[PDB]
Amino acid sequence: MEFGSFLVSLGTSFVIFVILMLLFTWLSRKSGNAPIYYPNRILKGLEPWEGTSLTRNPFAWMREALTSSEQDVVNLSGVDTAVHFVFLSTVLGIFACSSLLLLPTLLPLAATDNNIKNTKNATDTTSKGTFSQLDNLSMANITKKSSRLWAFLGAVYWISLVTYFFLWKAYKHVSSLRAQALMSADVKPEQFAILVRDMPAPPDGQTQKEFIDSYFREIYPETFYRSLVATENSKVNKIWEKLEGYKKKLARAEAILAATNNRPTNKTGFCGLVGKQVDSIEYYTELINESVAKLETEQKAVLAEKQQTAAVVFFTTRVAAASAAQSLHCQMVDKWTVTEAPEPRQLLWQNLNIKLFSRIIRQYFIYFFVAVTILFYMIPIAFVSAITTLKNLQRIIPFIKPVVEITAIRTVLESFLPQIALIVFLAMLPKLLLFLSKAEGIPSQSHAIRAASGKYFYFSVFNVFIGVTLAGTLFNTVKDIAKNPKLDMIINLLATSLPKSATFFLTYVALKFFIGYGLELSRIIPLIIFHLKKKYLCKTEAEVKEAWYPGDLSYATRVPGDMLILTITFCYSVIAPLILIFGITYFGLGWLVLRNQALKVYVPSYESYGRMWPHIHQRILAALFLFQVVMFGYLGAKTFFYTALVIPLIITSLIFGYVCRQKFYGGFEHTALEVACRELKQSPDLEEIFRAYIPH
Amino acid sequence: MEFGSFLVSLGTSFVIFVILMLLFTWLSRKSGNAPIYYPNRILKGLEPWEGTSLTRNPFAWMREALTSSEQDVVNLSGVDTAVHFVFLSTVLGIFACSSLLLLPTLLPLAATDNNIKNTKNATDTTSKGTFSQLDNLSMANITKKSSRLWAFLGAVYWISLVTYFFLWKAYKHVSSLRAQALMSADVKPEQFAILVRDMPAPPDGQTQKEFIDSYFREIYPETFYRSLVATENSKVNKIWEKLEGYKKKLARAEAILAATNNRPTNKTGFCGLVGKQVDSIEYYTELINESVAKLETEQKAVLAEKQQTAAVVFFTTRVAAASAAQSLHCQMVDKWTVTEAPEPRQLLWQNLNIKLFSRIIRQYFIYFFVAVTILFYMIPIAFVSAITTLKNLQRIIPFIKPVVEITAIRTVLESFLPQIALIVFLAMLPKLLLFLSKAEGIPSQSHAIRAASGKYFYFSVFNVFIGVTLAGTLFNTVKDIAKNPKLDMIINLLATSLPKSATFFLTYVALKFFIGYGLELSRIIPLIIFHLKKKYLCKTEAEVKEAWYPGDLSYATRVPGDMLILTITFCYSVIAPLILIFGITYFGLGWLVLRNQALKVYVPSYESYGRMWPHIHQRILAALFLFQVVMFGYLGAKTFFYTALVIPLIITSLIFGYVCRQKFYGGFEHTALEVACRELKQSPDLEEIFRAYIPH
Repeated sequence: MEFGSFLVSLGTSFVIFVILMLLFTWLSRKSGNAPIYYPNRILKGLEPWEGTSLTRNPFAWMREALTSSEQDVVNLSGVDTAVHFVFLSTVLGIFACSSLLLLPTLLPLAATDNNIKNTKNATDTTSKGTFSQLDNLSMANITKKSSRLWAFLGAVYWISLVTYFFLWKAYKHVSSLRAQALMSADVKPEQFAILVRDMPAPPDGQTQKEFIDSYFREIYPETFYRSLVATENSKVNKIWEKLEGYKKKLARAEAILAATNNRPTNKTGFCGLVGKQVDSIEYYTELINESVAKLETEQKAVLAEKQQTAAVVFFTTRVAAASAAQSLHCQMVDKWTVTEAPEPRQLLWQNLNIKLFSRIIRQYFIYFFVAVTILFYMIPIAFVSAITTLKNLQRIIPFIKPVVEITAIRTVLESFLPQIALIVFLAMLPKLLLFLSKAEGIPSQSHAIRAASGKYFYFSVFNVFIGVTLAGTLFNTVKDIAKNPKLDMIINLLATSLPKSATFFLTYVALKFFIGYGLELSRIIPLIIFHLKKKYLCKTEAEVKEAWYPGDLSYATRVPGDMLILTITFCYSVIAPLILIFGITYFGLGWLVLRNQALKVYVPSYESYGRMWPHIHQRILAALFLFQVVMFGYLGAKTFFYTALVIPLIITSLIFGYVCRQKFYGGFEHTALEVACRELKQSPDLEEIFRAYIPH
Repeated sequence: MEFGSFLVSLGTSFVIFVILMLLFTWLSRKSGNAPIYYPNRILKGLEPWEGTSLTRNPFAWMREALTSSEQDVVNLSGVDTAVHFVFLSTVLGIFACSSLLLLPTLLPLAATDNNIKNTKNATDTTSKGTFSQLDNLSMANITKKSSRLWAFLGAVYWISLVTYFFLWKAYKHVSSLRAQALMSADVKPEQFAILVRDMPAPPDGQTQKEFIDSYFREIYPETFYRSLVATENSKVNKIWEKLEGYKKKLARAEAILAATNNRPTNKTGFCGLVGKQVDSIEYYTELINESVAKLETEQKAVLAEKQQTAAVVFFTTRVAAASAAQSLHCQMVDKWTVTEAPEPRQLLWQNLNIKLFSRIIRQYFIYFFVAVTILFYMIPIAFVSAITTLKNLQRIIPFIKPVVEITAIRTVLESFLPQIALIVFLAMLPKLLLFLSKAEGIPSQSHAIRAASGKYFYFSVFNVFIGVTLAGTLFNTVKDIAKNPKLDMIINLLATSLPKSATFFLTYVALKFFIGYGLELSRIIPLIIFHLKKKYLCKTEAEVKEAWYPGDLSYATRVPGDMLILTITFCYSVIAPLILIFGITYFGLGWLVLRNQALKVYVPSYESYGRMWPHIHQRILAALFLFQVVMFGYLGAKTFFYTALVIPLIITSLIFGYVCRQKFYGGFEHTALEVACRELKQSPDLEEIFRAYIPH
């Protein structure tokens, strides 16, 4: 990317960000847009902003978000969003300290050296002004065999040290948060249950429930209570949601009749557009009653001769249900596979009744398909990186000469199109990845979400970083590789290649934090949909919650994006140490914006008690792995022996991973028998702990 | 190795084997050598051989060893030696089926081809008759780009299939054996105890025992019984064994006095050789009584202000002690690390009181030291492989010309010296490896033994195979690599190199099974030591057991050797498919000999209930990994594209490892809550379950 395209993209993103901030500052203090700007404070009866009269100083949302403790977030949102905020805080601290040391000593060294302007004379491009004024401040203006590479090696060394320190402190802190939240938890149904799964069939005349009982009733006498057999109820769920659909439609028809004093009309055809006309109220009433009768018959008939191989088993104490979830129940780890029962809000009832070979086959095939689509998205990654360097792509396939003649078209294409394409592809990714993760037999929503995050991290790393960087290198160097000496191909490739991808990543990250956080704070897209789904034909009856329900923070899409930006900022923290500023800005603005949203907008849908965060630590340290490796390659592709001194860094990163896994990881999987025994329950009902898991 | 040296080594080994078999056949049926040939049947009051009169047909030890069921071995020896026998049986079956298919179709193909005699004319050694008549029956007589390589690829494919099938069947069978042995076990002290380890210190006025209690007394009320704090008692053990030494010495003095009616005399100096003379009985008596008083004082004073951080905690039920060993007890996996308590015969009381960072540091440093000594034994591996090819080592360092002129000296050196050196080094290995394994903080003898076996497997694989093979290649090819084309260096190296190491391995394996099993059945070394420690000055008093106690099967030295021979036989099952015969003979003779020894000689010292065998399966499949890789390299160093078709074999070997780990491994670590609940105890004493763990 040239300097003109970079400046145009920055200007457009900043202008849009300012416009959206002005829209947010105006709309958010209007009483009309209270359901859409303070949904987490109006769904809880909490007086959206403070009680006094005309107030709400434009910059008041920054005073309540910057002065909110981490206990306020846990109390108001949950210990699962405070984990997101400690993730953001520790990434921001890593990049802040790294910038503080890196930038004042690595930017002058790159700027004052002259490898560029000495590689345009030796290679004699004549002219090919590909290098921009922004590429001088990168590890491509550094000459071969230079003492400044010592400062760059010290820089990667210090980034590794800072990352280790902050990861250790964060992982201690998250362990403390989880231990505090678990110890003070109330009586919840998921603390008394286990997920018995992969059970055999009764080889006699005996129902599955009678087999689950008299089996745990002999292992756990006087401490085992009941069991829900995971009955296959797909069609039951379908019929019940269809019944609920006609219940809501009849409520809408009644509201319309009350409003207009006239009987509404309905069409019996598809989607009520083309078909025979019938009265809404009578048809909906009779269809509702027939559906009620048919649903009752189906619910009665669910218990059938077919045998289901999954269950939820409830114990009378927290200790028994916590100890009898980490134990082995049969001397064949196939049968009676027992884990902690997820929340009733988190069970994937469809993913139960899947045996061990089935799960393993599904996992392997899904992983193979993920690799295949890794390649299939590596193709459009090549397209995007090709579009970024549009001027250098005039020499290849010179058919594009007529369009790339005038600066305006080339500038707008370079500054907008690749980012939009990358956003489109990486936005189609999350839904497919979450669907694939749920298809492995994973029995909880949190585990499925974090597995989708892991698959998206594989996508991010390989496709985004490696594909975009390598494609930038090739489209920037292949046509200039006419001679093939190994002494000249390496330096030409490296120097004239990598910081170009670095600059494109600056542009992409700036686009992300500016326009994304503008669209998130201003919230116009959910505000345009609202006030339009309300005043037009939709939203006839009250049904207040359904129209403006905020929803989850969507860690299946948020954390993958934050971690992609993390990976990028670890990419060019040393190669082009201007990504550090953009990463700091991204994560600081993310802190501010997401703090405002979590305090006031988003409401969580499940509580994993910070279980996600070890995955985050694993992936951050995986980025550190990858880019200690990248520094290993680069320092050495500059043809001087700084390669050796990074091997201890890679080895100590692996050792740090093992040590952190050994010292804190095991406390995240389970709840200890200290938060379970001495939590001093108050004689739990055990009856609404049961049937809090029942789907109906 | 030439053919003459190979024949001389085989003849010497077979002659020694026949001599030792004749000695065994004569000595073992003499009533005098009953304690030394039937110790596992005289220590149990079992009438060493059958009750009748003059009998014991020379070939009767083969009728009782070939017609002994696997339940007889479990009843008489244990379910831990039946695991060794299923290991031997499955390796023998793998190699038997592989020979059955391999040999009739791979030996004629190698014999009828003429790559050799076409590589001595192209390279024009003139003359360098390095190739022996035994190298024609190997994958070095196969020409480049030949259709016989298709049969060789099918051969490695079929070996992989047979190994997968036999590993699956064996691992099912061992799971069944363990489930049968655990379910029928009696009341043992290790089923009611857990090993609480890595505990904090009481930060107040409170003893460690009072801290262990009132902690598990709140997690486990009415199901927790007592706790042994792992008091540091090194000097207590030293003083007690010193007291026992003088007790035995006084018993010996009393026996001598009774025998000769004279008072024995003792020297107060070092080892009683030089020093002042004193009466034995009076001095030993007064020293015994002072030691008794001092031991009582020390035992009283053991409980001190210093705080010990390990314990053994006893529960009142098998279920509680089995469920409260897989659970997490504190929400910090540092503190209160709990595992299943090993047997009282298996606890390493010194390795307790070691915290998590200490254990991790010790593990990492010990692994680094193991790699360092891997290299330091790679040096003598090079020496051994250099001595094997003595004739080719005349061209290098030609100073050895005078000694290598006459066939006799060269033949005897080649046929004896390398094998003796390899045996000496690989025999010094086990003690060091077992000492290192115990220094990692491992709390049981079985785990330490199997960790030493793993380290020895690393030694075996890397040093023995890779070092010996590569050194044979280099000493056989470096002086003949005058030109450096890649088209000719590869084929020369491969073909004229690998089967030489193969032949040396034939010789080594033959030496092993012949002379080792002759010395094991004949048992002359323990029989020369006996009958000499008895009739000479030693063994004055009765003390029958101490003189001829057979001891454990020593899996720390046996299984590593069997697995080294396993690795070798997987080496040259295809490259030189004559190793298959030697491996079959080794493992069949091992079956017979070790069956006779386990039925009649060796008595186990601990019972791990087949816990070792997953390590064996892991290592067998690791050999399959390594040599699917070796076939991948070799088929392709023959310069035709059979490389690709082995990648699915490597991938499916990894997948098979994961699947076997998933389906059976978890049942070996713990005892299920089916063999613990419904085992129907009979009101265990719980008092001799306690203090069965007390060292004194």
